Amino acid sequence: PIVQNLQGQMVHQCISPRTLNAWVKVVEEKAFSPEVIPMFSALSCGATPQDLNTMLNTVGGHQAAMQMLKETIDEEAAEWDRLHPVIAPGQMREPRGSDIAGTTSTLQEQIGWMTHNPPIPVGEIYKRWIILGLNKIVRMYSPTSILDIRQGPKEPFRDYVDRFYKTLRAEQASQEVKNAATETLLVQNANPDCKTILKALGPGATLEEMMTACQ
Amino acid sequence: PIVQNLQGQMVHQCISPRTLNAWVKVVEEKAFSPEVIPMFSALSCGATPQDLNTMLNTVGGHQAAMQMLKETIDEEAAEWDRLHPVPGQMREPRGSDIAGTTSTLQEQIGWMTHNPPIPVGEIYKRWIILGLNKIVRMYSPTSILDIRQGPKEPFRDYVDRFYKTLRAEQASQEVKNAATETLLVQNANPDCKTILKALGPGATLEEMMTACQ
Amino acid sequence: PIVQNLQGQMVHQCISPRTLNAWVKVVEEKAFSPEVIPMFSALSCGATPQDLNTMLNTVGGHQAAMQMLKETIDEEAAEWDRLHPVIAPGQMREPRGSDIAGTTSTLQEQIGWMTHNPPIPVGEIYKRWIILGLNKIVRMYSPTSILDIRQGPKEPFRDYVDRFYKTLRAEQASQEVKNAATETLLVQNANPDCKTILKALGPGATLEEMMTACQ
Amino acid sequence: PIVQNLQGQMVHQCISPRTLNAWVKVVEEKAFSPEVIPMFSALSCGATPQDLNTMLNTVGGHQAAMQMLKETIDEEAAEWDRLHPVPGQMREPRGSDIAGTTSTLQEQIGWMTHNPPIPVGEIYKRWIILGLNKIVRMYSPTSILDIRQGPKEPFRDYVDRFYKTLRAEQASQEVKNAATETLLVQNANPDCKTILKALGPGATLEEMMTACQ
Amino acid sequence: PIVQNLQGQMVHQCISPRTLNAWVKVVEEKAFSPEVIPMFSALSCGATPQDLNTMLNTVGGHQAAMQMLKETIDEEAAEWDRLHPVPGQMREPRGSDIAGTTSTLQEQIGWMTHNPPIPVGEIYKRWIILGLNKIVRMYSPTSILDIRQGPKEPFRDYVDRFYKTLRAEQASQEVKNAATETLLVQNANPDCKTILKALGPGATLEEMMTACQ
Amino acid sequence: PIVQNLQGQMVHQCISPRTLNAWVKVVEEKAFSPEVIPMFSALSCGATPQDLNTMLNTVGGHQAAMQMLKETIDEEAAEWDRLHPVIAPGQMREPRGSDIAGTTSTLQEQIGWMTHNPPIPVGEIYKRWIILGLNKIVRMYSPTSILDIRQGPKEPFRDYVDRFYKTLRAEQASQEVKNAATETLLVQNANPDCKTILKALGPGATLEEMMTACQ
Ligand SMILES: [Cl-]
Ligand SMILES: [Cl-]
Ligand SMILES: [Cl-]
Ligand SMILES: [Cl-]
Ligand SMILES: [Cl-]
Ligand SMILES: [Cl-]
Ligand SMILES: [Cl-]
Ligand SMILES: [Cl-]
Ligand SMILES: [Cl-]
Ligand SMILES: [Cl-]
Ligand SMILES: [Cl-]
Ligand SMILES: [Cl-]
Ligand SMILES: [Cl-]
Ligand SMILES: [Cl-]
Ligand SMILES: [Cl-]
Ligand SMILES: [Cl-]
Ligand SMILES: [Cl-]
Ligand SMILES: [Cl-]
Ligand SMILES: [Cl-]
Ligand SMILES: [Cl-]
Ligand SMILES: [Cl-]
Ligand SMILES: [Cl-]
Ligand SMILES: [Cl-]
Ligand SMILES: [Cl-]
Ligand SMILES: [Cl-]
Ligand SMILES: [Cl-]
Ligand SMILES: [Cl-]
Ligand SMILES: [Cl-]
Ligand SMILES: [Cl-]
Ligand SMILES: [Cl-]
Ligand SMILES: [Cl-]
Ligand SMILES: [Cl-]
Ligand SMILES: [Cl-]
Ligand SMILES: [Cl-]
Ligand SMILES: [Cl-]
Ligand SMILES: [Cl-]
Repeated sequence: PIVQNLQGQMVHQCISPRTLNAWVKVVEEKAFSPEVIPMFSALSCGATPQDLNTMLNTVGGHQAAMQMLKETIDEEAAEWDRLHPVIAPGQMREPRGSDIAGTTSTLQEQIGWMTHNPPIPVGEIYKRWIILGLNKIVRMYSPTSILDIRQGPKEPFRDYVDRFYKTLRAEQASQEVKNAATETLLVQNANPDCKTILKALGPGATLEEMMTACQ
Repeated sequence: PIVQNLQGQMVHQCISPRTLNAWVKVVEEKAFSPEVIPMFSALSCGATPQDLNTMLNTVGGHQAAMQMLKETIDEEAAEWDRLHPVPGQMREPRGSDIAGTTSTLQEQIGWMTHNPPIPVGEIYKRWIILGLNKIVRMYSPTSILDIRQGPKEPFRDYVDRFYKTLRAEQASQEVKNAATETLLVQNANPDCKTILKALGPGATLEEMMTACQ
Repeated sequence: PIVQNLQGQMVHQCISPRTLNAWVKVVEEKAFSPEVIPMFSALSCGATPQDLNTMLNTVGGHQAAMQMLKETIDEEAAEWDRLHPVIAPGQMREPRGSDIAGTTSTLQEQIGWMTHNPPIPVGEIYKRWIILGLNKIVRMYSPTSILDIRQGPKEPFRDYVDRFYKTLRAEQASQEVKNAATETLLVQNANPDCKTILKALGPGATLEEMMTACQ
Repeated sequence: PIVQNLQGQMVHQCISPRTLNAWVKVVEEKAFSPEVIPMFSALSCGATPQDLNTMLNTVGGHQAAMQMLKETIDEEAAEWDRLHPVPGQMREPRGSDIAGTTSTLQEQIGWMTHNPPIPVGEIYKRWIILGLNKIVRMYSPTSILDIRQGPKEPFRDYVDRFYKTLRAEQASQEVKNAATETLLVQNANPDCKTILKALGPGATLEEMMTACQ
Repeated sequence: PIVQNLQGQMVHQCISPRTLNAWVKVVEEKAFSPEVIPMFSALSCGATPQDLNTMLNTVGGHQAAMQMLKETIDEEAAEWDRLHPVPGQMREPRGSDIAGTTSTLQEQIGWMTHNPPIPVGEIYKRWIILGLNKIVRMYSPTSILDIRQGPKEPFRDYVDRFYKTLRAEQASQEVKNAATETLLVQNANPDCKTILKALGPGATLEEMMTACQ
Repeated sequence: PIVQNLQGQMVHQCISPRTLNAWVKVVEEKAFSPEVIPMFSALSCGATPQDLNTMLNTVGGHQAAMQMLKETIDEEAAEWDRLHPVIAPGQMREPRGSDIAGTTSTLQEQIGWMTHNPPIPVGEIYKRWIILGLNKIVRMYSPTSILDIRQGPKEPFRDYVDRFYKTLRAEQASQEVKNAATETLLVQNANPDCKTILKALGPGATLEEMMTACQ
């Protein structure tokens, strides 16, 4: 990554063994459960494109996912090139999409862009592309559709709501989209005894109020 | 977070793998037992709003709780906006800026390291902990009225259950100290209750626990 | 905690994940065995009152103990207020007992007292109160009285002495008090075959000499 | 390794216990699965040739692989020597100097921190990774031609096996993207193959995986 | 401990959780096996007397041993006092000051960082290690005279037991090297003893172990 | 160890708990398998003689080995004394063999030699002696001779080669010595079906070529 030294300059630092292992382990244990994405983002704080490729490439298995991600990255890189078409001796060159993705750029080139004044934040740009690709994989690999999340006849309302919002989260539902699904489905698919209670609360009931009423 | 480096300057630092994993593991093992809140607060020492959202978002499962929390945050942001309406100069934070959803990391650092600081990390953390406390209370399984000492239950074990329940119900510290002379005695088993009655008013918890040992 | 930076000033530092987990784990594993107190003291090196409350509050369970500790702290805070009764714009205010205990003072107020010249060491004062309370809990929760520690007919003298001084330690026995109990009980409650041997050594026998003689 | 300290200077640092153990554990658990190579590269960030030899030498077992690697290193050193023939002044590195067997740590630091640097650590690492890639390929157990979707095998699981095998066989990224329209369809089971045929040319992998879900 | 910071100054640092846990775990797993002493010494690198008492006091159990240690410390403190009788100026340490029971941390730092230093941490550690060595010897279960090679016991295994026992009995290094020609042969089984006799005097341990392999 | 500070001076640093435990654990788990030596060397980076003795002395068990190592060290120290026979107030004294081995020298004496201009690298000299002794122990404790490594009738050629070069490594075989053993034994002791294949490749076949041909 790039970190700040004591002088106040942004300098390169090796990716740590703890960072490397943490990312490998979370994929091993959680695959593409939705909470892996914020973990990838946090573990890749300050990452160069090289560091981002290191993290992706240290994943063994899930190679269908990793190949889909490459295809998403190539699409995003192709769009970058469409909007930013691109040498003076000793001067900074403009990055291509594949430079941002770390496959045609050197580490020192990446550092130069990231620490430039103003910076070309190739690490942040690449990370956005990766997360776009990971979000498609999370959505693709969700085992449940929200329409099939119905409360069981003896299922605690709390457990049903957990499934409902887990499923919705895997869908990358906006707050707009998440609120539409709740309004359309949450009460309507609660079990009969809980459903009558929630209707009395009205459309303005908070989730907290609904969960208290059906406990 | 924003921490002071070894030279005296306040600088941004990445959240560490250790911090990230500690928070995930605490929720996995303890869910929303009350002691998870002080752990969240300490693990988020110096957090920017971005760091706080990272910690919340790295939790898998418990999405009913996480959605209630989001709703609490939105209420607090709306109250912030009600009290604080809004080249190269610094903008005032709205509620969604404090909550990290409409503000950038560099903007959050700008507010936090401003002179004087706008401590958006601390403000957001207060909102989050307000929401976590409501979750703790909702997921508290027992009322203090149903914690009664079993006929052969050691008084120490009963007192442990009583004050565990009280903490999850989030009785004030005053009610915790006051229940020592009222409800704690009333729900003791007959043999110990007779002993506690003889102690008279004003017995400390230590004195009650010694007397029913 | 408060640590020294490279300039030589005492500055605040976040409590570490390793510190936080170490304290939680030792209570989980050892409860109020006597050696937990020196571990609490060492893990709270340089702690602010806020850090001390964090450590106590991260304990789940043992809430009888934690409530007894609160009562001890309130007593000590009440005595502080009795001896130190207590605003100029921009100036340091004198701490109340509840300020030392971290419930009515801010972190920046605590730092100001701790780093003042001369310091008001509110962290050290509060820690003393906590350890006073923990010592009462260790003593209360000891399963054995020293009068019931007698050497078994086939028990190795070493194992008996281990039980004897474990029990005495839980009692918070002074060195004065610890020596009186040894003189009163250790030989007198050794088993007959070992007891005759130790009497011959006389009252000046070291423990080492007694343990060698009864092996 | 050679890293920049908190003041801006490039200095030698001991390889850490954490780095040492991570590398040993990765080989123990994964042997020469392809993802071990990027892990070796990152764990050897900033390595001197001495550090690289330390990491290789701390591996127990797999000595057939380690001997093949030594032979690959010797070939690369010979090609280096073919292209680069050789008081108080700095000497030029031979292949065995780059590989750390005839050069001292202080000489390696001298080359790496020279202006301009002779990056013997990076050169040696390239040779090593060339040798590790040959080991990965040799120890690849299956040909891509034998990865065929089972009649009830989920298409996702088959695609995982297909691209795992392709990676171990070290098909180029072009061949990986090209096989999506050719071999991946051909080795699908009849039911999914009919679906993929109807998709027409140009289907992305995501589109194929959705279609056979 | 007192350590030098990254700038060159000797400063106090808190004992770390890692150090604290390592010491507790070593005693839990190994009790007073002889190799625990060098581990205690290294883990207490730079320790103040306060740190040394922390490490000793964090041990649970083994209180017979800990009481013997206290008695040894008191003897050493008394000998110190016998040899060293005692506004804003520095006071001389008594034995109980060196042992950390009557001195404050700031006083201990004052002595240790004085010019010239009064190294109370090192002095106390010597006393402690003197006491730990006596505990190691007392808890040594076997005499070297009872370590004899079994009729089918590999000579290497017998030599391991012999020198483990010798270390716990704390034979000098001279006696360890001298026993190679005397007791080690005498307690070997008949078949190996005949071989060792033929080797003649002056055989190294390596030569004896090869000969009885 | 001795590490560089920010000024650029070589200063003493305490050996770390992680270093201490790593060395103890690798001996517990691996004994004197050949790869333990490079681990000892790496874990003792920058070590003083005191640190080297700490590492050796924290090993419990294997005391036959540890005593052999002492004998090797004493031999090397005796040779040092033979080549370097050895006080001015406040001046550096020349180290004896036992000073290099850390038994007659203080830590501050060792630091003075190691950080002198020019340095007397007593830590590096001692480490060489220790590794010489450990190499003799690795060789002594190898369970197999290379002459007994023959390929099984159903054993994969890869597994046979692994055993062959493991055994050779434990022998401390040079590259010269290692190549002579391969030329003498590797094909000659391959099983019949694999042996005919390798002979056709000729004496210039790489190992890679031999392993491909017999898979
Ligand atoms: Cl690390
Ligand atoms: Cl994210
Ligand atoms: Cl790769
Ligand atoms: Cl690169
Ligand atoms: Cl840009
Ligand atoms: Cl609920
Ligand atoms: Cl970390
Ligand atoms: Cl809190
Ligand atoms: Cl998220
Ligand atoms: Cl953000
Ligand atoms: Cl404000
Ligand atoms: Cl009790
Ligand atoms: Cl930590
Ligand atoms: Cl204490
Ligand atoms: Cl709390
Ligand atoms: Cl506070
Ligand atoms: Cl005061
Ligand atoms: Cl004994
Ligand atoms: Cl480390
Ligand atoms: Cl790579
Ligand atoms: Cl090696
Ligand atoms: Cl070297
Ligand atoms: Cl070059
Ligand atoms: Cl799919
Ligand atoms: Cl630590
Ligand atoms: Cl020692
Ligand atoms: Cl204690
Ligand atoms: Cl003290
Ligand atoms: Cl002195
Ligand atoms: Cl042997
Ligand atoms: Cl450490
Ligand atoms: Cl080596
Ligand atoms: Cl020792
Ligand atoms: Cl020493
Ligand atoms: Cl020399
Ligand atoms: Cl093969």
